[PDB]
Amino acid sequence: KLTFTALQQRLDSLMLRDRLRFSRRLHGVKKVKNPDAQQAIFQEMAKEIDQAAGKVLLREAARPEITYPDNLPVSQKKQDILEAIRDHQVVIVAGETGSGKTTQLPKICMELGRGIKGLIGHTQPRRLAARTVANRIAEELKTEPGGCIGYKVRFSDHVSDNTMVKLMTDGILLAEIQQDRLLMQYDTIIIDEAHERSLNIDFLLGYLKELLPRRPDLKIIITSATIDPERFSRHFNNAPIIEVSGRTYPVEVRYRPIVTERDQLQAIFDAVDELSQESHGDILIFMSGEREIRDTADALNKLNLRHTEILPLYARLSNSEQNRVFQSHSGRRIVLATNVAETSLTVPGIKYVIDPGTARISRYSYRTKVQRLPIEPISQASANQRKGRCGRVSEGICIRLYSEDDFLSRPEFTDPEILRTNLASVILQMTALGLGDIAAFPFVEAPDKRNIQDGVRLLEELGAIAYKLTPLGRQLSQLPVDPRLARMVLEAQKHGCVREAMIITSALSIQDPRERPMDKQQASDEKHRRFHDKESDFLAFVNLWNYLGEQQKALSSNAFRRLCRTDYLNYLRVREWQDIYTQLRQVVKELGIPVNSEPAEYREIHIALLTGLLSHIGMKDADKQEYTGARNARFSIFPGSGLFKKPPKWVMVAELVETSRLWGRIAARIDPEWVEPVAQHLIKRTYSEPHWERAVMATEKVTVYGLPIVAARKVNYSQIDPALCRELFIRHALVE
Repeated sequence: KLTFTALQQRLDSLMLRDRLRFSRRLHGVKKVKNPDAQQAIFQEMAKEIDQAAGKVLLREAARPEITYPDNLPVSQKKQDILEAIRDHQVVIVAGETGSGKTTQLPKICMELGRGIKGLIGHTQPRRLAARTVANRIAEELKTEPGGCIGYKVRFSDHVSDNTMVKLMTDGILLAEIQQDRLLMQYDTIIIDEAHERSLNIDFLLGYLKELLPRRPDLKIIITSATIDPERFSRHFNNAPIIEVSGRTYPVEVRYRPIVTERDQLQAIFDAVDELSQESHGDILIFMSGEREIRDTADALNKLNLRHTEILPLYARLSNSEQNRVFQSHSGRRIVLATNVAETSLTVPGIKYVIDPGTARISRYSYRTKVQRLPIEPISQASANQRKGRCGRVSEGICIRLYSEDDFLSRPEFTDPEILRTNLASVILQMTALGLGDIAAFPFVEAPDKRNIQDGVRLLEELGAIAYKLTPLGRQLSQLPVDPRLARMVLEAQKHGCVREAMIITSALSIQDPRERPMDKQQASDEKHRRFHDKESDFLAFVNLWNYLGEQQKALSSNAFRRLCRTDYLNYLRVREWQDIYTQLRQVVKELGIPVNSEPAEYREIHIALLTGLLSHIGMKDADKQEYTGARNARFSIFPGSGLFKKPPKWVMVAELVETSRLWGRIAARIDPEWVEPVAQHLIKRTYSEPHWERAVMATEKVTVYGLPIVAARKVNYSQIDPALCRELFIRHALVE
């Protein structure tokens, strides 16, 4: 015979994912009335459970022989770590450079008996990094891709049933929460490179803590660089931290700071020449954007240096191209990369690095209430990670294109991305992943609660949204820019002005490329006046863009930088502009949105913009002076705006900034009739003074955040109040 309880024990020896389905089936047998049928269904279930328990034994028998490296970088602490993991649910393993933590910790778990009933999940910030770690561990254990080591880098990829160790990015593990909130597929979860503290890492660290009581079988550990490993231990109730001494051989630091003919890449050039005098070792150059990488790879190729291969490492590269970065390379290789190179996976034989000390960093402007991508000086922690890529027995040199006092003036750490992102994006994204309510989320670092209600409001103004995510909210969270700007891009689909909108919203995401220095004020101002538009500051963005692309075709790359210096345009930000515009154009086309070919008209582009700035409308006084904005707030146009001298009745501004007073930056003239269709979710209709006219007519007043887009329009009042119009109609129709 078979009993209900008898088969529950068989479940405790199953893979976790298979337990729930059998559990639901066993309970359903309680309905069956015929006892012969119950035992009949029990026997078949027991034969199905036997196969499932056979899968565990098969996986447990196919465990390979675990080997640890001869170099003993962490292998001495490997004996120490196996003691740490087995005893505590949460262990934090701090490391430095290529200590071998990333590749041995799944092995350490596998040897501890883990990975059998659940998967050993291991996250990485980048698709490439995750794929190489898997290939790294698979060869060390002599395992082919179908074997016990796999990786998943695209949400539509899958791994074999023989997989014992799964490697993915953070975004994938988040995507998997949606369809597996208990995360039953894993019995171990390794979070790598947690020192970066992006949104996906913080979302994952918060959610795992929320999950840990519901999953006492789950053991999780957090690998990181030595950047404040203590805070993670405070996040969980208690958490033992282990510090691994990464053996780094000495690196020499040379500070080479720089202060109309000079080239921007000239500092870069002289630094590689300096390194050339020392040796022909491989050089790694960290840079800001992909176009800057292109512009440098082109300039280093025109130099025709001796026996040197210039390898620009973009994200768009094929996997066949990234494998080339690890090839034998007979001659010298100069690798040009961005922060992607700051990840644990390194180019094998790098001897020197060149660090401009600057990086494009997502940060919310409290002053102008927008999320921007400013280029700014990296932190000491980031800079020491860049220099840490010289790690090798051979002596290496790091050249820092800035003064030593500069490096010591910079802040010690980079702000975690949660503390420099506007909450609307934070809300919009955890809503899209199902992370729930923000306040109840156990953030490792909490945001500011005052901005929580201000984020909800903006998502509500933007039609993006506890709460639910409208379909355009889903589209909104797939866009790299600020939600206000993201909304304009989507609306441009309807008006056929997507090119213009992608130009403008990428332009408004960066610090203005149009420089104005004190010595050259009249000349820079004269130059910028070429693109100004009569009725829209925004059109100056489209004018300059069409021009910079016109000369980019006509001129060589060298003569282009020369033009920037001549036309007073910060070259670095002109390149960031194109970089963002392109990254924007990729997500846009991943969605069904077309991109135009003909210039859109003034009304078509500005209605699209308007959907993002509905709270930024204003109407002018009759005193020929100030404006009235949302919520009875008043402001004035920023001097230097194209509209400043002929301000219109209805204005639309990109920025409300309060210094001496509240000013409006980047203005454009609108027609208040445009506001009505894109405002249905916010308008407040008001009626007054109904009268019988030869039905009953009333006067309608429409307001958005208190402003009168429709002052008074005669309408038929029969729908708004049936009773009154019925009464009045009877008297007049009879008297008629």
